[PDB]
Formats: sequence, structure tokens, C-alpha cells
Amino acid sequence: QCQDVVQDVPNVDVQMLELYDRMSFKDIDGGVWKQGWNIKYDPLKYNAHHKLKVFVVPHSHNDPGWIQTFEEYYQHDTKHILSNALRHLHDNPEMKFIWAEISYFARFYHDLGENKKLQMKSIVKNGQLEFVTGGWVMPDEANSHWRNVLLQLTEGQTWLKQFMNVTPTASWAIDPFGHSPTMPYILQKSGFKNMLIQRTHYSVKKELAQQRQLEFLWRQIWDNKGDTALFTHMMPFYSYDIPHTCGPDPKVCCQFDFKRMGSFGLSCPWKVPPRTISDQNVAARSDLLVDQWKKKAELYRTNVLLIPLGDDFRFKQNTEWDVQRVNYERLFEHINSQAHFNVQAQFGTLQEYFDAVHQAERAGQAEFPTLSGDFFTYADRSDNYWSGYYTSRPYHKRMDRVLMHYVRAAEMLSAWHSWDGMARIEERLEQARRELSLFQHHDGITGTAKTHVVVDYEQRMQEALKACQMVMQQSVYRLLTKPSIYSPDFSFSYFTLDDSRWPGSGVEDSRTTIILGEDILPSKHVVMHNTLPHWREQLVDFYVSSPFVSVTDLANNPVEAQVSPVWSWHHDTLTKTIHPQGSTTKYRIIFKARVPPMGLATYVLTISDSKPEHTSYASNLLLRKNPTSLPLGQYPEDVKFGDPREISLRVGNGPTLAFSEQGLLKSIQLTQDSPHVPVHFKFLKYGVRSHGDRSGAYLFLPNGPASPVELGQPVVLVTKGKLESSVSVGLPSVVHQTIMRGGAPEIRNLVDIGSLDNTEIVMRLETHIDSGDIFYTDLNGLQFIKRRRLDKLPLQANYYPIPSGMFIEDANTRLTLLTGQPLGGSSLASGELEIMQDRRLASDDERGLGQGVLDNKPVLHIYRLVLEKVNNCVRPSKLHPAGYLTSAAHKASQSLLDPLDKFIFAENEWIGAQGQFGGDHPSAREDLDVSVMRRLTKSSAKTQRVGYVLHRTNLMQCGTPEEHTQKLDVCHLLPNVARCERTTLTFLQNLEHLDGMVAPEVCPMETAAYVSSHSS
Ligand SMILES: *[C@H]1O[C@H](CO)[C@@H](O)[C@H](O)[C@H]1NC(C)=O
Ligand SMILES: CO[C@@H]1[C@@H](N)[C@@H](O)[C@@H](O)[C@H]1O
Ligand SMILES: [Zn+2]
Repeated sequence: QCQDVVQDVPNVDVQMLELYDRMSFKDIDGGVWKQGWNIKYDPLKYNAHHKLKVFVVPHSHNDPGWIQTFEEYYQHDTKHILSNALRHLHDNPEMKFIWAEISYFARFYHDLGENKKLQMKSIVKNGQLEFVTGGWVMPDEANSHWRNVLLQLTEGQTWLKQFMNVTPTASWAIDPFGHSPTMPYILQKSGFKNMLIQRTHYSVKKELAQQRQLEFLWRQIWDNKGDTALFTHMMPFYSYDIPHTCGPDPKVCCQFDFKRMGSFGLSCPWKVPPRTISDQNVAARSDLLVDQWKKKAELYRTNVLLIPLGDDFRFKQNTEWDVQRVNYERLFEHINSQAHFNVQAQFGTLQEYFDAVHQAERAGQAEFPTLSGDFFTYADRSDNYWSGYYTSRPYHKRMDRVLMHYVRAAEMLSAWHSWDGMARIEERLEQARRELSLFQHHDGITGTAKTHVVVDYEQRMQEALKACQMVMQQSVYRLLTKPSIYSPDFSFSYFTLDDSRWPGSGVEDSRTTIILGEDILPSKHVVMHNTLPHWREQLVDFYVSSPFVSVTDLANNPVEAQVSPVWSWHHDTLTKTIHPQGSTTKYRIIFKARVPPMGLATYVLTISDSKPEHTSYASNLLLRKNPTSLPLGQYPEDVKFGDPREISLRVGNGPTLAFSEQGLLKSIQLTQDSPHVPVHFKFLKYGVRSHGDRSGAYLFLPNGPASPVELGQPVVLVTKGKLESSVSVGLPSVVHQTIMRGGAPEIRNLVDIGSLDNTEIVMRLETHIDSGDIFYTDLNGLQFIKRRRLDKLPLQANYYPIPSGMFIEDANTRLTLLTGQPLGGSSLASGELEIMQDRRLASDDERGLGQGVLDNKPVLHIYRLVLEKVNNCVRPSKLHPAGYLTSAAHKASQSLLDPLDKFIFAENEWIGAQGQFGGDHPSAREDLDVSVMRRLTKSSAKTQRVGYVLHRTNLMQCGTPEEHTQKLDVCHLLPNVARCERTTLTFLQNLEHLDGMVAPEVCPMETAAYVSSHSS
């Protein structure tokens, strides 16, 4: 039934990897169309019986933060644009306008008086103002996780359905810096029929234009049948501004931007200004304009032409509305009345364009090509590849992934109950969703905003994290307290969250120590949550005020624990070394938590006078010349010292890892009998060019291949324990840590690029894997796409987004690096992987940001490193454009993105505490996730509704027998189900009423949404 996503290579007209292999990418001067050619057309193509229909679509690109904050732009610009759009559209019934960013629209609409709300609903209902996409933002497509792309889409569309009674089916993405097939994937599963994109490499625009392949049915790279296909229009020219949207010659098109005659402080850089249309010039002006249109029309297959009319924060002043409208009206009246042009031109909306294109298609006038692939890495001109923003502001890129998970966990934990309005649950979740959604903007997560705007996004996300914590901890208290005892104060913190990796050790001292003592408090309850729909074990760690602590479950069964010191690294400005200091007051206790699917498990930490039976203590070895003592208070094992030396470690039955005397991985041995496979971590630096174009927040313009970071004789700390071991080294700008818990290691880098101007720090893996020029990177955490390194392109063009993982492989061996944050990376030589850690750039890169990137701050990047044998795996053929993770790698990615949540009970005693929640939840097959669980109704609704987004990935078959797992029917997770419906992914349209109220599991690579309805 399900399509085979591995073994059937789709047949498409354009496959972007194949196209890339064949294209020459020459950057030649094409004439007035600088990156194209001199377009010719047959004037006889259009005639009385076959006219060119032209839709001029007014628009205004409104960034939710960039050079100003959201609120600053709203006050200075966007509120005036929307107020004037309302007035002008009301008064001019043929004028049209499209609007994309619902974050702004919702802010505006809720501030309007009722009379104006009604006026606004009227111009939407009548088709004059049309929403395009309808997301909270126009998101980045490179660094964004698909879950957050869906979150922001749902946030905007849910608002539009409720207030505007419309759901857009056409998408408009004119500004993201390159484009991802994750967008049509999500949009096509959310009711869309059409989409538009703009920022694709200039060589790609030229190639596709020459073949009239700028409109295409964009399907997923694994989709053999084509059911994922979404009609896509790629605009052909360098910009979406007016000079680059009327036709190929911006010197002509600029004369048709009537905001550029002087009084608005704008002009045409091509040195010919616009002139007011009059009866004396309209014929000449029309001849010039129609000629541009007919040239543009040559690049497409129908007789319906899209002419966007707008730019950034346009349509602000009433005088601007008038100057554009009246001048275009005079042109339309002339052109449409002059039969010799054979043109019918009018203001239109985006949906009107697409509807007319498909009318032409159905009339047999055109057939469209099929396409798969992506549109990274973008270059707008010459060698200016926009791969810098895959890394810029990495602190906030990491924060995005933390908040992603906290939103999911808060929505899921609170979904199990209906809450009184006084609990402020819906309020806090809406805030958290909206702040995370805002950050998906293409100047948010991308790291391309001004410093104070980055600060605003951070403050918003911090508030969202606090909102999630509040909702999560109220939910845990309710789920695990005997109901007749439960007595909530909705303002009280029953638990505090404990997060070991955010902001992280060395970033913020934010974690609470569990303070135990005979004279204060002998024990403490902690609770773990597992948002994934399968039973999960994971080591968890807490800070405690004594090393003499033991762990029990709530049935009072001992749980094996390990205590390690709390180590912090310090750049010692006196000794000029970077070295670790141990706490003599707090210690880390580590134990394996086992947690039900979408469930909770409670444990107890108890102090004793001396070493507990079931708690062991790690050894610690500090490798450095010239050591000094390292006291650890009550910690029972004395620190050992040694000169730097190679070391080997093995935890459990896991791999054996060998490290250099500099504390960097050099080899991995999977099993005791197997080989020591060379796998070498190295840190290098890229610089900036002293001549020509400089790297900045968008562009990566390295001054050649990276140079090794000079390491000196760094201090290496080795901690060896029964449950967890680690090697940590204080390198310049990076405290690098390899942590072993008995599977694939976890790597953590505390990255502080300090004051190193014009430097990008890269982490590289060097191996013996015969990968050649092939490597794989993911798109939005959804799919892995084959990449081919092209030596015909510059280094920066071979960088791709690494939103969640990357791998190289040969016939026998694969190395996969999973990430907890999006970063840029590549494989610049056979056997290598590399990923950028941070970048500090003194110069602006001439895209309008007007600053470098000099606001770096310490960030804790996290990874898992999975070396595997893959010779037995059923892989796609050599011609297939996708790749797929193994289960170990997929589970490793889940451990980074959706770890267990940890809660520490705040008060001294928890009366009515229970040991577990969710023990009866089905443990679903490992490839299935409940990406979203969200109650959709407030407590006043007689019929409660709960929405679920289910995602099935595809894992490679490598000969591990499939185990018994339980069917997950999300529609029966809550009792008293009365109806189960399959819906669009935004939950806004019912697609199927489900028999027996049973939600079927989805196919590999598919995502489905279901809503269950419950009598309450
Ligand atoms: C809005 O649009 C629908 C079509 O989806 C229309 O039939 C209905 O009358 C309107 N619904 C409202 C205002 O709730
Ligand atoms: C690259 O130029 C973009 C501009 N068009 C702005 O809208 C902002 O998004 C900026 O990043
Ligand atoms: Zn923008």
C-alpha cells in the first residue's frame, strides 16, 4: 500500500542534484538581464484570439524583526501600511493587495475598532485583500525544523480561520535565502495547491528559464508516484523589487516604480527616473512596459503573466498608494484599449494568477514539468553564496531547538486534562507558540538581524521557555497526585525543570542543587517525562549537595547510580591556561530513568551518612604538566594527575574510544573483536578576505581552506565511571567534551569565540571512509538529501545547512553526526565531515544589515557521533537522491532533540505522589513519532477535541529483526472517544471520518494529523 521510499528512483524532468552535476555555473554578463540573456519574442505570438493576461499583484514585504524589532516596525511602518491598505482598498474597489505575515496582521486587527474590523473582513471576503501562506511569519527554510515550520503555519492559519474565515491555499515565499522541499511537503498536506519562491541561485534561474521550467510540480525526492507534488512558481530575476519584477531590464522596470520620483527619498540607480503617466506619454510608456512583460512571458508556458508590484515595507503613505494606483490605472486603460498589444492587464491577487494558469493548463495550453530536489546553497551574484547564515548567531539557533522541544512537551503534558481558565494554560501556551513561531522568521533563526533585534528574540524566547515550564510543572503535579488530594495553586511552582544542556555548563549557572542533609531534608522526589511514544531509558543527572545519595523508584526498588564531580572550566588569566575546577559543595548524581511512552516516572534521591550500596563514584584524571591539587570536599575518590598521554575508554559493552594526548578522538572500536577505525576530531579556523567581498551574517567568503587551530598543550580531564565516562579538553575557544554512556558518544562543545575577529571556527572529522564527493545532510529535520561536492564551485557553495544531521558512507562504513542545533557544514574531501561552530565577523556583507557579527556569546553545542557498519543495509540505488538513517542514528537524533524532561519537586513533601503515568500507553514502532499532541478546545466545550500530528520516518533495513511493538491509535489515547477524523496538518479541515474511531498509522516518510472528539 505504502510507497517504497528506498528502492524506486523517481522519474522527474528536473532532479536538482543531476542538474547541478551538468550545469557549468558560468557567471557571464547577459546584458540588461545581467544573469540571463537578451530575451526575444515573436510579436505575433499574441493576437485577438490569444491575449496575454497580466496580473499586477501589489505587495509589501514586512519583516517581523530585522533592522528594527517587531514592535518598532509595527509602530513605525506596518500599522500605517495596514491602516492605509484598509482605507485605500475600501475606497478603490478594483485595487488589490496580498499579505503574508500574520504576526503583524493579528497585532493590527486586534487593535482596530469594531467598525474597521468589519471593513477589514469585507475587503477580505470580497477578494481585494488576500492572505498568502498565512503563517505567523515567512520562515527561514534552511535552519528551521519542520515541526516549527508547521507550528508557525498553524498559528497564523488558525488565527485567519477564526477571525477572517479564510484559509490560504497559495504560498508566497519571496525572501528566504534559498528554498527547501520541506515547504511543499508541509503545504500540500495542509490544503495548499500552489506556491511561489524567489531566492534561488542565479544560474538555476537561467537554466530553468531557458527550458521554461520555472513553473513545475515539485515533489519529494523519494516520491515515485507524485502524490506529494505541489505546483510551484519560481520568479526569474534577481529580486522581487519593482525593478526586477516587470521584465528583464531593471533600468526600464525602475521607471514603473512610481515611488521613485524624489519626494519619497527614493531614486533609480540606473539613472532614469519614473515619470507620471499622462495622455501625452502613455502610448510610449505602454510600449516600453508591454515589451518588458512580453519578454518576461517568454520564460513561462501559459498566456497568464505574474507581475508582483512591491518591495520592503511598501504601501505605507497614502500618497504612495495613490501614485502607484493612479499611474497603473492609466497604463491599464491605454493598454487594454489598444488591440495591437493583445494584452489584458489588471490588478490581481496571487490566487487569481494561479487560478488563471491552471485554467490555461486545463485548456491544453501547457503541461508542466516535474521536479525534485532543493534550492540550496543560494547565491544572488558572483561567488556570494549565502552559507554564512547556516551558522550566524548559533546561541539562538540552539535555543530554537530547546524551545521547540519545550513547546511540544508543554502542549503534550497539558493536553491530557481540560483546564480551568484560571490556570492560564491556553494563555501561556499561546505565548510560547507565538514567540517560537516569530523566531522562525527569515531574520530570526538565521542570525541575520541587528544586535538589539536578536536580543528581542532572545527575551521573547526566554519568556516562552518560562511559560512552557509553568505549564509542564502544573501538568506533572496534576498527573501524579492522587485526585482527591490534588489542590492546585495555579501560580505556584510545584516543580522546577532541570536541564543539563541548556543554557549549559559554562554558559549559565542556572540549575538548582538538590539540597539534602540530616538536619534539613533527607530526600527529594524527581520526575522524568518522555514525550516520545515508546518506552525509553536515558541517563539523567541532577546536582546534589552530598556525594552520599542513593536512588530508588517509587516502589522503593534501588536504582544503580553514579556520582561524579561538578567540573567547570576557567580561562585562568593569571596562569594563561584553561583548566577545570571541581566543586567541593555540589556533585552530579547520574542514573538510568525508564519512562513510559508519552509518560512520567518518579524517583527518589535519599542522602545517607556514607557511600550507599547502589551508588558508585567516578575516578578523575587531570592530564597536564605542572598540575596543582584539586580537592573535591566529601567526594570519596581523590583526583589523579599525569602528563598528557593517549587514553582509551569503554563504557558498558559499548564502543572503545581512543583519544590523542590533546583529548581529541582518534579512533572508534565498535566491538572487542573489531578494528580501531580512524575517526579524528580536529578544530580549524577560516578567515576573511583582505580584498574583495567580506563575509558577514549572510555570506561565507573564506580566504581559502581552513587552518588548524594551534592547540598548545591543552589540559585534558578524564572522568571514568561505571555509567558514564568522559574526556574534556580546554582548547582555544572551545571546551570539547566526548561523553560515553555505552552507545554512540555524545559530543559537547562549549564555544566561546571571545574576541577573535574575522574568524569562523569549524569542527572537522577525518576518516578512512571512501565517500569520494558524496555526503548527506538533512532538510529541516525531516529528510536526508544526497549532496555532491563540486570542485567547479567555490568552497562556500559546498556548504549546506545541517539542521539536524549529516553523514558520509562507503560500501561498508558510515559516520553520522547528529546535531542539537542547526549549523553549516560540508564534506570538503573524501572521508571528512565538518560543521561550523561559530563565526565572528567584523564587516557588513552589503545586504542591508549594516553590521558585522560581533555579539557572540558562549554556546553549548551538542551532538551524537555514530560510526556503523552498513554493508548489510538495504540502501537506495546509486541514482536515488535520498538517504536514510539507521535506527541507532535516528534514536541518537531523538536523544538530542527530545530528551527526557526532568522535574525536581520544590517543597519538602509531596502528599499523594504517584510513581508513574502512562504505563498503559502503547509503545509505538521506533520509526513513528507523535510530533504534536495539542488539545484544541477550552474547558467550556461540550465536545473536547485533541489534535495529533503523526510522523513516520524511514529507517534502513540492516538485518536487525523487527520486534513486537504496539499499534498506536491516537484516537483512543483519551477516553470516551466519540469521533476520529483525519485532518490537514494545521487541524483546520476535516479530510476523513474514521471508521471505528481508529486513526491508522502512517506510511514511511508520511505525516498525518488526526483529531479525536470526546464527550465531556
Ligand atoms: C465564511 O466562509 C464560508 C466558506 O468557507 C461561508 O460559507 C460562510 O458563510 C462564512 N462563515 C463564517 C462567517 O463563519
Ligand atoms: C536579504 O535581504 C532581506 C531583506 N529583503 C529584508 O526583508 C530582510 O529579510 C533581509 O534579510
Ligand atoms: Zn525579509
